[PDB]
Amino acid sequence: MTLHSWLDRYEKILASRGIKQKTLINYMSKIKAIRRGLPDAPLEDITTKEIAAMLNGYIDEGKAASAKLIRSTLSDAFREAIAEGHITTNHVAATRAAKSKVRRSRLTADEYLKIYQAAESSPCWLRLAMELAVVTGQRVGDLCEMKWSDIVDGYLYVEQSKTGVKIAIPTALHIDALGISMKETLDKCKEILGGETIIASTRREPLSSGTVSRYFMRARKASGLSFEGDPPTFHELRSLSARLYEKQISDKFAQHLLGHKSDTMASQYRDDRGREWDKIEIK
Amino acid sequence: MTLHSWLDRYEKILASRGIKQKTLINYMSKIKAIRRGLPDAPLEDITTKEIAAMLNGYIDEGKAASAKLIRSTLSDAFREAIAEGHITTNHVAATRAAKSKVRRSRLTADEYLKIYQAAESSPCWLRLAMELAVVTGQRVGDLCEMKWSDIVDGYLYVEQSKTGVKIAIPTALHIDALGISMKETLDKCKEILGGETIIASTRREPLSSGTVSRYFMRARKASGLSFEGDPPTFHELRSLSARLYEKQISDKFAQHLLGHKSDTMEWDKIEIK
Amino acid sequence: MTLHSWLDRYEKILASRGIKQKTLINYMSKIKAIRRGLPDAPLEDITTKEIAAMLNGYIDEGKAASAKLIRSTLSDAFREAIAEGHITTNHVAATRAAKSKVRRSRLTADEYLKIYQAAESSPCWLRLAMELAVVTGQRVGDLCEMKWSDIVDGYLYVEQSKTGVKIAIPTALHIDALGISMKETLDKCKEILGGETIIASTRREPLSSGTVSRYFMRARKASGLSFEGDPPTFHELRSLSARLYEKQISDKFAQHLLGHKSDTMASQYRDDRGREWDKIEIK
Amino acid sequence: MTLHSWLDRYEKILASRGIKQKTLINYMSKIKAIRRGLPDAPLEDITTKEIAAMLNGYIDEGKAASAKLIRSTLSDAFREAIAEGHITTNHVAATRAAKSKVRRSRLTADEYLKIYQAAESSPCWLRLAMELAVVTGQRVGDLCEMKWSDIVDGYLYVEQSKTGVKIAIPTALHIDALGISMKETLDKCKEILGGETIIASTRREPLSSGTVSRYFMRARKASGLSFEGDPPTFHELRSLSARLYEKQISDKFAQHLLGHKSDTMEWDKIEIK
DNA sequence: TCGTTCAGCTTT
DNA sequence: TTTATACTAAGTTGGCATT
DNA sequence: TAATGCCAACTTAGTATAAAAAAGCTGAACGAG
DNA sequence: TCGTTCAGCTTT
DNA sequence: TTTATACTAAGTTGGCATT
DNA sequence: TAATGCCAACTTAGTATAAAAAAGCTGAACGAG
Repeated sequence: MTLHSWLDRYEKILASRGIKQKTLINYMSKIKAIRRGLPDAPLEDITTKEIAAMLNGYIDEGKAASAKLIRSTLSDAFREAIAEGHITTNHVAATRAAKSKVRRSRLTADEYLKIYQAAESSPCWLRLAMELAVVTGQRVGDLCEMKWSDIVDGYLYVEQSKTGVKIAIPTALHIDALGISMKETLDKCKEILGGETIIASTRREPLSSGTVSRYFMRARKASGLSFEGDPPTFHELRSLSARLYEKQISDKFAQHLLGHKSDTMASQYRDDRGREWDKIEIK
Repeated sequence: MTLHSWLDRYEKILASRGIKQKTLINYMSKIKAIRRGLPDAPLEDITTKEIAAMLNGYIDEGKAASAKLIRSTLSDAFREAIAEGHITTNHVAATRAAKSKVRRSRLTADEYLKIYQAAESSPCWLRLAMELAVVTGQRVGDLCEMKWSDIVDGYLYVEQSKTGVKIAIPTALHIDALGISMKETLDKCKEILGGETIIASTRREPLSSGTVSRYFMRARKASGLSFEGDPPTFHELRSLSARLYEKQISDKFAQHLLGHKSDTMEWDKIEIK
Repeated sequence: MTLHSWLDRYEKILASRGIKQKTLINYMSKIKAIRRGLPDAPLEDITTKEIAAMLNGYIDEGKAASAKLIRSTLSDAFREAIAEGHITTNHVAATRAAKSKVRRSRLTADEYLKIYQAAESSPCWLRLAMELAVVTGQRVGDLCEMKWSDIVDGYLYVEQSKTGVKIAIPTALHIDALGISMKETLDKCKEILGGETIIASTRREPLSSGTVSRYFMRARKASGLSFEGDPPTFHELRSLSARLYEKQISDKFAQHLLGHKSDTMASQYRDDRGREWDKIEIK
Repeated sequence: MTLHSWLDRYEKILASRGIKQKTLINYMSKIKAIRRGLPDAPLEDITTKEIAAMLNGYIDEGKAASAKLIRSTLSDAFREAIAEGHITTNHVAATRAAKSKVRRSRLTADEYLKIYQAAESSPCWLRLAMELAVVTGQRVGDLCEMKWSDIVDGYLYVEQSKTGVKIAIPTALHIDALGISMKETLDKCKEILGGETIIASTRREPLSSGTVSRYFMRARKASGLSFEGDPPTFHELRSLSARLYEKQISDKFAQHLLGHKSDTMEWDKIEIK
C-alpha cells in the first residue's frame, strides 16, 4: 500500500507489542522523522536510494545516532509490511547502518571531586544523589525511585526498571578512592532529606531523574572543567563506579553490582575510553 | 487443488498422525476457523495479505492466542500441500506470530483459604479436590482418575495423562501455610466420598475434570474476591502448590512433584568478594 | 548446474570444513543416498515434490531418522549451491523434517544387574567396561581410550572426543545402588587387564569401542530380558549413570560428571522415558 | 556504472572514512585483487556465480584468509553502490565466508630459550627486544616506539597504537620460567643500546617493527627447531608472555598487561557436592 | 572365541 | 553447545443437555 | 430439581527441535586360534 | 531558585 | 540480554632497495 | 658489506555490532517563590 498509510497501521502494531511507554515514545519519534523524510508513495516503489538519501541527510548533520535508529525503525516497519502481505522484500536491509563512535567523555575520579565540590551551591540532594550513585552503580532512573522501604536488614533491594535485574546491595559498601561510605551517605539522606524515596526534594518529595541529571550538568559547568568531545553526564557515574570498584574489589563484584549478566556490557562499563593511564597491578 | 478441498485432504492426514484425541480435536477447530475465514479459492491464489487479514481479525478481537494457533495450523496444512506439490511456496511463513502475554491471575494462600470457605455451599468433594490439588500438585485431569488402588505402601502412583510422566507421591506430604495433611485429606476422602476413585461424585462415581474446574469457578465468584487480569482457575491451585512447596521444602522438590522433565517451567545477594 | 555434478563439488566443500573423519563419513553416506534417490538434472529444476517423494520413501520403510538427516544434508547442499551462484532458492526448506521419537529403551538398575550377571561367560573386560561406564558416565568412545597415564593424584582426567569437554573425575566415586566402587573397579582393571589403556583386551591391548558395545549387546541377549521397542544399548549406561547419581548425589553433580554444559541435554539424560515410577523424595 | 569505474569511486569513499593508513592500505590491496579477479562489466551483470568463482580461486590456493577479506570488501563496495542505487541487489551477500583455522604455531619457553641462544649471531638488540617482548607482553609495533621518557617513577607508559589502550607497566615484573627481570633488561638496554628509544638500531636510532620481526625469524631458522603448522613468529612472544604470566601471577593480570578490553582473547574438578 | 572394519541406521 | 518456535495435549467456561 | 456431562471456541502449558557435528549400534564378512 | 514535561538526540 | 560477523589495524616475510 | 627499509600479498588478531527495548541528556517554555 502507501507508506504514510502503512506507518499509520504500523503504529497500531507497536501499540500491541507490549513495549513500555518510553519505548513507544522513541518509536513514534522515528516514524515522525520517516514521515518528513519519505514521500507517501506505494511501499513497493520506495527505493533503497531514497532511503539512503535521507539517512545520509541525518549523517551529514552529524546525527549518526538518529540515522541508525531511524534506519532500524523503517526496516522493522518494512518487515511488518512484508508480514502483512503488502511488500515482499525489505528495501532497507541492503542499506548499511551508519557507523558512529560514542562522543560522551568518561569521568575520572578527580573530575568527580571537582564537580562534587562545585555542586556546593546546588540543592542539598545533588551531592547525595551523586554519592549514592557511584557507591551503588545504579542508573539514575532507579536511583530516584528507591524507597526507604526497600532496605531490609542492611541490604538495599533494587529492581532495575530498564532490565528487570534484581539485586540486594549491602549497605556496607565503601569507595575508598573518593572517601565515600554508603552507610554514612544513606544516613545523611535520612536526616537532611527525609522522604519516602531515599533521594528527595527540599519539600521531601521524590524527584524526576531528568532533574537530578539536569543539576549535575550545571554543577559540571560550574566546575570549569574542559573535555574532548561531549561532556560527561550523570550516567557516567555508573562506569566510574564500575571502574573504581574494579580496582578496589574485583571485576565480578563490579559486574554483579551494576546488574550485568553479560560480559559484553561489563567489559564496556570497565572501559575508560582513553581518559587515563591504567596503572597495572600485580594482583 | 482448492483450499477447502485441501483442508479436506489435510484432515485425513492428521488423523493418521498418531496424536491424542484432544490434540486432534484442537486441530479440527483451527481448521474450521480457517474454513470460515478464507475463500475456497485455489491454493495458489491465497495471499499472505489475505491470511494476515484473517489472522488480524482475531487479534483485533483480542483473541491473539487463537490467532497464533490458527496461523500455526494453516502453515502446517500448506507445507503438506507443498509436499504434494499443489503449491511451491508457503505464504503463511512470511506472516508473523502474534505474541500474547498470559492474563490469568495467580492464586495466593489467603485467597485459596477464602475460596475454600465459599466452597461450603458446594459438594463435599470440591473441598477435598482443592486440598488434594494443592497438596499433590497434580493436573486436574490426573486427579479425577486417581483410584484407591494406585496407593501402595505409602505411595500414590500417578502416570500423568498429558506427558506420560510416572511418579510416586509419598502420602506424608504436608502444606504448612495452609495446614493440609495428605494423609488426613485422603482419609476424609475414603470415608465421605466412597467410590473406586479417590475423588468422586455424589453418585459415588468418577467426576469429569471439566466439572471440578467449573465448581471451583463457582466458589471463586461466590467468594467475591477480585483480581488483576483474568481470574485464577482450578489449574492455579497447581501453581500455588508449586510455589508453596518451593519455599517449605525445595525448588527441586516442587519440580519433581509437578513432574516437569525440565527446569524451564531473583534477588542476587552481592557479596563483597 | 546438474545435481550429481554439484554433489561432486559439494563433497570437496565438506573436505574443507575441517570436520572430523566420522562426520565426513556420515555426510558421504547421505549424499550416496541422495544420488540414488534423485535424478541428475539441473538443480533449479529439482522439485520440492520430488524431494518430498524420496524422504517419504524412507519414512515409509520406517527410516525416519535417515529421512531427517538426508533432508538436512540435501538442504545444506542447496545452501552451498546457492552460495556459489547456481541455484537461488532452497527447494528443500519448504519441506518438513520427518518427526520421529527415540525407539531405544532406557535401562533400569535391575536390568543392568541381570545383564552384568549374564556377562559371566563374556571376556573379563566387559563387566569392567560396564562398571567403569556407569560409575563415570563417560561415552564408550572415551572409555576405551583412557590411559593409566591420565590418572594423577586420585583424579581421572577425561577430554571427551565428541565434545572437547574436559573434566577431572575423583577416583572416590561410588554407585551405592549397584554396589560399584570406582576405585575398587579401577583396581580390578589394573591387575586383571593390565594395559596402557585402563580398559584392555585379553592380550593387554586397547579395544575398539564398537567391540565393547558389541559384547554388551550379546550379554544383553544372553540375559533373556524383553523390552518395548528397541533394546537398551551400551550407551544407555550413560543415562543410567546420570539418573542414579541424580538421586544419590545431585542434579548438578550428574550434570557436571557427564560433561553437559547445557540443561537441555542434562534434563534429557535425566529422563527414563517411562521405564519406571519416579519415587519422589522430600529432599 | 561499471565494476572498475566504481571501484574507482569506492576508493575515494574509503579515503574519507577516517581510518588508519594501514587499514586503508589493507583495503586498497583487496580492491586490486578484485580488479584482477573480475571483469570491468556493468555492476548489474556481475554474478554471484562469478564472485564465488574468484573467491574459490583463492581458497583453492589455500589463501582462505585472503578469500574472506576480499569477499568482505567486495560486499562493502557493492553496498555503497546500492546506496547510490547503481544496483538494487548485493550479489556478494549470498556467498559464504571461507572459514580458516589459524595455522601459526605457538612458542614454548624451551623454544624461546633455544631461539634466544641462536640469537647470539644477531645484533645485541634482538635479544633485548625478545626479553622485553616477553616481560612486557606488548605488540612489536608498540615496543619499537617506547622511549626512555615514557618511564616515570617505576612505570613504563604505553599507549598501544593498534587499539588506543593506555597502560602503565610496573618496571618490577619478572618472568620466572625464563629468568627475566624487566629492571635488568631495561638496564642492559640503556648501557648497550644508547638512543632515545628503549630498543634501538646500531645507528642508535629507532628500529622498524618489520625488522625486529624479520631478525627473530632468522634466529628461529638458525635454531633448527621444527613445529607443526606454520612456525611461531615474533608476535608469539606475546602469547608466551600471556601464558607464562597467566600461571605465575594470574589470568586477570595476563589480560591487563596485554591490554585487552575484553576477556574474549579447561579441567573442571568434579566435587562430590 | 576373541576382535576389527564396512555400511546403513539411529542418537546425541 | 542454547533461546524461539512448532507440536502436543491440556484446562476454562457459557449454553444447552442427561440423569 | 440439583448434580453433572458434552460441544465449542478460547486460552494455557509442557516438550521436542532447530543446526552441524560427531557419536553410537550391530549385521556381515574376515583374520588368527 | 527549585522543579517538571515536551522533543529531538545520543547511549546502553 | 550473547555468538557470528563486519571493521579495523596489525604482524610476517620474500624480493629488491637505501644507507 | 652488513645493517636496515620499503612494497606487496598474505595471515592474524582486537573491537564493535547485530536486534529491540528502554534509557539517559538537556534546550525550551512554564509554574510557584
